[PDB]
Amino acid sequence: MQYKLILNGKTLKGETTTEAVDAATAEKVFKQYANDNGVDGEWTYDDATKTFTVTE
Repeated sequence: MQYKLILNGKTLKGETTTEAVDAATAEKVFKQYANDNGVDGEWTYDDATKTFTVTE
């Protein structure tokens, strides 16, 4: 339920978490957060530790 987002962007680097009951919901939340902060590039997902990595 606790999903982690790794931000590796040119102007924003770090991690942020959300407690979402669904991975697509979690992705949606992270997409909104990253987009709101102007972060894109590439997106990867690992379910082993439930981590979304967004690389810019």
